[PDB]
Amino acid sequence: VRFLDGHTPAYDLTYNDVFVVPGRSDVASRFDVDLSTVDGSGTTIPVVVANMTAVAGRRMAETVARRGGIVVLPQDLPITAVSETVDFVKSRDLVVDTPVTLSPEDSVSDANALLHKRAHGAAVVVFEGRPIGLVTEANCAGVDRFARVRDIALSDFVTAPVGTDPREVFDLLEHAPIDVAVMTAPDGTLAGVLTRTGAIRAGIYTPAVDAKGRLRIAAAVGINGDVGAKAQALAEAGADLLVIDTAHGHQAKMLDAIKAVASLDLGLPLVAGNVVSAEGTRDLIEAGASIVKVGVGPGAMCTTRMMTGVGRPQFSAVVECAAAARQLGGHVWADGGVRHPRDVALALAAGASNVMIGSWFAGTYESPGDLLFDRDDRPYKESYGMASKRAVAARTAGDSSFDRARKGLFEEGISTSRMSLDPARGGVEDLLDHITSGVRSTCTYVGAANLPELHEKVVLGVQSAAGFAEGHP
Amino acid sequence: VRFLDGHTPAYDLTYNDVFVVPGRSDVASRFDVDLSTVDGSGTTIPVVVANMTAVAGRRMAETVARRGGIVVLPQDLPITAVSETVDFVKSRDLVVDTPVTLSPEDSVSDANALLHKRAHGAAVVVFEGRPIGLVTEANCAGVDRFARVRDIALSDFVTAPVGTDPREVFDLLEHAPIDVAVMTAPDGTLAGVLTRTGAIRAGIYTPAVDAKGRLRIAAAVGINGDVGAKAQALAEAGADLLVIDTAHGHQAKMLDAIKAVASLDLGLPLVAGNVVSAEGTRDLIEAGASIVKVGVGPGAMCTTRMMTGVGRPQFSAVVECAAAARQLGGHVWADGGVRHPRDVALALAAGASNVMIGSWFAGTYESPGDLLFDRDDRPYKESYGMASKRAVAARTAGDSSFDRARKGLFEEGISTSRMSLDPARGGVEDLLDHITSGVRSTCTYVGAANLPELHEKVVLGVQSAAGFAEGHP
Amino acid sequence: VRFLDGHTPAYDLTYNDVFVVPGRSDVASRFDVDLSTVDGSGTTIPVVVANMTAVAGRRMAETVARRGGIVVLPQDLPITAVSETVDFVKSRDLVVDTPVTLSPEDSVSDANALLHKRAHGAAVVVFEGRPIGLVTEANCAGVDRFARVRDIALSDFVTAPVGTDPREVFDLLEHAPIDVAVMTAPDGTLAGVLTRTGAIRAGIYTPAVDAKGRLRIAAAVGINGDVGAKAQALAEAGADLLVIDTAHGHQAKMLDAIKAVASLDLGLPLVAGNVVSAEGTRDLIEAGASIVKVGVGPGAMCTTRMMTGVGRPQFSAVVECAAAARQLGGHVWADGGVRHPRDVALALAAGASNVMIGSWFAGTYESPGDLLFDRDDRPYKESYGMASKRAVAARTAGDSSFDRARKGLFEEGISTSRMSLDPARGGVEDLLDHITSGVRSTCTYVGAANLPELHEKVVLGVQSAAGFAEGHP
Ligand SMILES: Nc1ncnc2c1ncn2[C@@H]1O[C@H](COP(=O)(O)OP(=O)(O)OP(=O)(O)O)[C@@H](O)[C@H]1O
Ligand SMILES: Nc1ncnc2c1ncn2[C@@H]1O[C@H](COP(=O)(O)OP(=O)(O)OP(=O)(O)O)[C@@H](O)[C@H]1O
Ligand SMILES: Nc1ncnc2c1ncn2[C@@H]1O[C@H](COP(=O)(O)OP(=O)(O)OP(=O)(O)O)[C@@H](O)[C@H]1O
Ligand SMILES: Nc1nc2c(ncn2[C@@H]2O[C@H](COP(=O)(O)O)[C@@H](O)[C@H]2O)c(=O)[nH]1
Ligand SMILES: Nc1nc2c(ncn2[C@@H]2O[C@H](COP(=O)(O)O)[C@@H](O)[C@H]2O)c(=O)[nH]1
Ligand SMILES: Nc1nc2c(ncn2[C@@H]2O[C@H](COP(=O)(O)O)[C@@H](O)[C@H]2O)c(=O)[nH]1
Repeated sequence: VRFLDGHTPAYDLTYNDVFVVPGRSDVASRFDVDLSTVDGSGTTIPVVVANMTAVAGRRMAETVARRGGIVVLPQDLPITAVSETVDFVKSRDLVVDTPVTLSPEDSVSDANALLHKRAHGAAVVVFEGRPIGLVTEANCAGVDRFARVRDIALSDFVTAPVGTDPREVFDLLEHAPIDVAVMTAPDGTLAGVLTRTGAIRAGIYTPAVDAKGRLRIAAAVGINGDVGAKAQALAEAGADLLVIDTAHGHQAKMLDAIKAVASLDLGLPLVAGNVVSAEGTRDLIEAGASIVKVGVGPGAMCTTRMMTGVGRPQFSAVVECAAAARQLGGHVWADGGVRHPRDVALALAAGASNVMIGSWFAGTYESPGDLLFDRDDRPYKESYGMASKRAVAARTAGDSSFDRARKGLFEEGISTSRMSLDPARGGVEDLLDHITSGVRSTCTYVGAANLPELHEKVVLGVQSAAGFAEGHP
Repeated sequence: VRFLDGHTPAYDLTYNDVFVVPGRSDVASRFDVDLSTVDGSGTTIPVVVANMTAVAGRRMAETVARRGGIVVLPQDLPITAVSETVDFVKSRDLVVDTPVTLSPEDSVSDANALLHKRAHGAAVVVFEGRPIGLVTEANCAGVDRFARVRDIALSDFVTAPVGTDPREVFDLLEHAPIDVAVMTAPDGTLAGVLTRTGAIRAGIYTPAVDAKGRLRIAAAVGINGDVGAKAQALAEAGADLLVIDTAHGHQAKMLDAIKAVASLDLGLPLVAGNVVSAEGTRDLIEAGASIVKVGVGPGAMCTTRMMTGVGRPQFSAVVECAAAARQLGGHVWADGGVRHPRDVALALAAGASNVMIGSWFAGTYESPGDLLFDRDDRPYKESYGMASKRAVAARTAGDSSFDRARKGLFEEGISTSRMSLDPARGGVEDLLDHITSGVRSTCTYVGAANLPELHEKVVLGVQSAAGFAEGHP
Repeated sequence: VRFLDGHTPAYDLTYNDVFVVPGRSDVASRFDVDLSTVDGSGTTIPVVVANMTAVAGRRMAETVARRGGIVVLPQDLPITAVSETVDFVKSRDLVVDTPVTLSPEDSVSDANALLHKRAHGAAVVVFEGRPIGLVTEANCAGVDRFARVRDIALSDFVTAPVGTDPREVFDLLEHAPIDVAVMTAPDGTLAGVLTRTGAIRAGIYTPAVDAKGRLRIAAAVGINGDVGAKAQALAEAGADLLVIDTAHGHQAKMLDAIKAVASLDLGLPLVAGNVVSAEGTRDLIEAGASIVKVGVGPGAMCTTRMMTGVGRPQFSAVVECAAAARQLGGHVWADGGVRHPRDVALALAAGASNVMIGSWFAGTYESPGDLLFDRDDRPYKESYGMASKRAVAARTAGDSSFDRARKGLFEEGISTSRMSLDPARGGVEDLLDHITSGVRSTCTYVGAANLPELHEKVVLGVQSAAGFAEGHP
């Protein structure tokens, strides 16, 4: 990357320290920019969801993959749950979404709870697999909390067979009272739902699919235990990408795990991390990793800085590591500390092929945690860290229960953070709109038609603390 | 521009980052400074009101031009509404101001709401075009909300013929209970009003007038659609200056827009923006722009930094762009981020010929928005951005409503900020006093007698965060 | 009235002091109760809107009369304004309501301000008298404040010819996105609007109409000046009922005013007030009033108690005055202090034929005042008193500016109180539902099929401060 003349500070830079200078541009429209990645992940937008139990679930995996991202399932997820999750995602339709379903005998109180597991604003009542009506949050108000859903359900709703073009479904919903269109399978049973915004998004985002045309999903593994056997099972379970994840990636045990997995010739892209140095990036690639995950310190759930003083300002870390990886034909994932679209854009400008987002996506309907409301009625969800699941552990074979608590005494605890939902647009797809709208706008400011040109053409500069505060928050 | 020895930071500077070192001065008085601009705008003070619907209305256009500034009508204002505004502004008196007018049959409730559209402190009751009385906020207190204006109006007020010397009107109002002089035409109809402060300001500010002696006014146009026809239409409506405005000015579609307008030979100064680089300043001037508008990021309504990471600290943007425009015989407007008089002074010191002020002026009586009151009953008004009216858009001809919603999903939203009024001096002329009083003081401290001498003689320095904290807020 | 054995307190009673004891009832449902009054007012529900400028506007007069009440126009309204209000009200349809109308050239900012003049939730865009679309508050969000109505209007709306059965119009709106049906005259122009609730209300409420089938309206007159001439003009302007109104009704000047209006033999029912004594009730009836208005002290804008110590608890006042009026074949209106449906029910149980409501109805969309919002955006409007418009004043002939201020020094000021709108249901018709629903339930609890039977069969008891606190607020 190029920095403005004289911008060579005596410190490393975070996302807040830098800005992009616009260049001469012939890229007319935001939609002229190609946001697809070149690192082999298969993502059509530069967004990866972090391997965190607070974020990476079956609903998140489905929703983000349909919009071109990919979700890394958290490590130490039992292999039966992995295969169960993979089969669910890869059986999802590429356009039509999976709705919340209700029994006619479910209570209004139960319906109010389940409605916010998706962003559709309505749930479908099903009897013998067939949709019989729609349930909205409005129908649940002013009625007996334990009245049956059969009573308040709306019988009249827009329906269309699955496979109908999004533009047509969009037109059917124009004068509908409810913005949900129930999609019917060939035999008349429930296929899914498509909303007007969901139909628009189908003509904006390209789904991230495997060779069979099914949604992409990824899995992560720690460097403890038998890493080759675990990675092999994940591959056999259907994962399209593997992530070898640990807190300190520049470590002998991580180099072993990469070689053990690379030697199995699984044929999937191999991500490994995390490191913040060019030396660590090189060693991990030479061990057989095609993609290096970068980030030690910036994570929202990461207390490494205050515990150990170890860390690195993320933007500087991504610049040095992406340069090192590109010299060797590899790629870099910017992992941790992403709070705003500009963070994604700056990480791509810095040379990352993909940006990994964790805590930000906990504050969405589709994240696995329960929807909560703080003192001020504001909706939120809690993000929490993976703790010891990212740490190196000695062999617990033949471990006294004394030793179990001995090793547990020093191990990092699970910290918590409140992630509030946008009171208007609380779905993860709204944040993808947020993110990709910003990055597309960055490319038009830079003069780039795609992500490769963004990193090639970007001009960057450094600002003081008052510099970041320019504009509107 | 000269900086103190060794002040060569490794970053770009905002207005907060710099200060002016006083020089040796023989400039005797604040009033001996000449604030006229040399850029062909015609302003006699370096103040331009931004092309924003939240600020640039006809009341603002009249009031600012009479005091030497100029207002840029926002782009996409219908041409018929442009013509009414220009005709209203150019029919105003150069000394006497247009008051709020009331019918005798208006309700006290309506009168009370209309009083704050101006800063005179009284509205004039009119019958067949002639003044019959004055209405004040105090006359509206304690009366029935729907009593008629005729019952609370004062029939005793100071009156004088239009053209009376401001000095004499000032003396006629010395012992008047109401500080409003009602000015009449020879046939007795209302010509306007003049307060004691308005009489003082006539001897301080030079109106910005056209060749025919009528108040100056500008109009903005976006680079979408037919820019040439729109620009010509604005010229025929009577615009004294054209502003070709877009968020990213350094792109092909702007360069072609400037050329299409320049080749029509409309005979008006052409402004184009926004850019923040020397390369952009040169490319806009080469395409035919006479003035370059500078500012990407600093706008109080601008979310570009947080959305895209794109932007540049405004002070460094102006220094680099003013130098580039000067070598080509051009000029630079400093657009965005002005909150205090020092920002205007520093922008001029950096080499700008003129300073475009936006959201700050929304918090005035004369701005188009309604006067609001917060939880503490403080008066304020909402500023809001122009949003997609500054953005590039592909041709929308024959677009389906699906395609309309598609492009609409990613378009910039209208952000909102609250601009509080000074509970004492809430008129835009009070801000103009504030702004120009400080810019005149800056020149006396520097030793300059005019705006060019300010840029030539200024010595600047860089400070830390604590450096700005010195003094009083 | 009958009181429980031993309930003979040594004090007079407010509405909070008494409770109704259920009796044995054969009344099937609320709808079997006949709520029409027998005092000659013509109301079909026992609701009269007070003669107060904060409440009794033309929109209130139309809305309340269509639902069976009547509105008393405030005294001292110029006779020309009286005539226009009567003509407007008497030209309204008995079923279809008058909507808020907008031009396509109106601003969005003016649109959502005019929307709250009615409870429909939509305004009708009119082009040459023909309905071309609807504007909702949702359409005003997210667009430029000064955009035109043309840009946000919805061209799709349910329409039907005026005179269509309310049940049919109700069905046409079942699946409509907007709950407003645009009613058209045979030539296609806008006849009015009807909502699903508006159609329902047409089957519950009987419009209060004159002999020609036009909506009823009343007007008030003070006892100063030439009362006979004032009352004659109000009758010729079309008033269906006259209210002679003064703070202290038991005085010689009021008795003279009644005899002067009675001797004109205008043929209209004559209300006179206010008194709280049996002797006052008899003297006003014997002077020629057919209805005595009862209430000194309880009005929400009334500061009589704190200024003078004069006043009477309203329940005992009504009980004593209704009984005295009954012996002379007259009727009593309960004027002042109504805050809840219970107060209406208790006033009727006490023997009032009608209940006058003031400040409570100021907190509705249809009241004349502007809609306001407090610190928390909670909607409200201000109610204010009529003050000196209810007071005796000597002839102002030969009044020096000194004499005007002498009499104004002791004049009653205009008291103010904030009446909050119910955030769910802000129209006055929803309060009519609230009021008449409770009064109908009171009748079924007492076993009465109508208002006379309510007063004949009711059993009352007295409670302490803790007794009122029973139940839910
Ligand atoms: N057997 C398991 N052991 C440990 N963690 C599990 C197991 N099964 C699921 N999880 C975790 O529980 C969370 C819930 O995700 P999961 O995929 O089960 O569903 P989801 O996306 O929340 O959707 P739904 O609400 O429909 O179940 C995730 O963090 C997942 O990793
Ligand atoms: N026809 C129109 N279409 C869109 N915007 C308009 C139109 N007419 C005016 N505006 C906008 O409305 C705002 C106020 O315009 P106007 O000319 O009324 O100014 P003003 O000073 O507020 O005048 P006044 O207060 O006397 O009505 C400005 O933002 C202007 O751009
Ligand atoms: N000429 C007048 N003098 C004094 N008070 C008046 C006069 N005309 C109307 N009012 C008062 O103004 C209030 C509103 O009256 P009305 O509803 O007729 O006004 P409007 O302006 O036609 O209504 P809207 O706000 O619905 O347009 C009432 O309190 C009424 O008594
Ligand atoms: N130190 C630490 N880092 C964590 C933990 N859980 C996740 N992380 C890191 O933080 C990243 C997410 O960053 P975020 O998007 O929340 O800023 C993860 O991808 C991972 O690299 C944890 O418990 N401790
Ligand atoms: N990005 C962006 N810039 C805006 C918007 N509205 C106005 N601006 C810019 O900000 C300037 C005004 O800045 P202000 O004086 O309000 O800080 C305008 O002249 C224009 O250049 C908007 O919605 N978005
Ligand atoms: N003392 C007094 N009574 C008033 C005033 N305005 C209205 N009233 C009385 O109060 C009644 C309304 O009572 P409310 O329904 O507001 O409690 C009116 O009908 C009238 O009798 C005022 O300013 N002073």
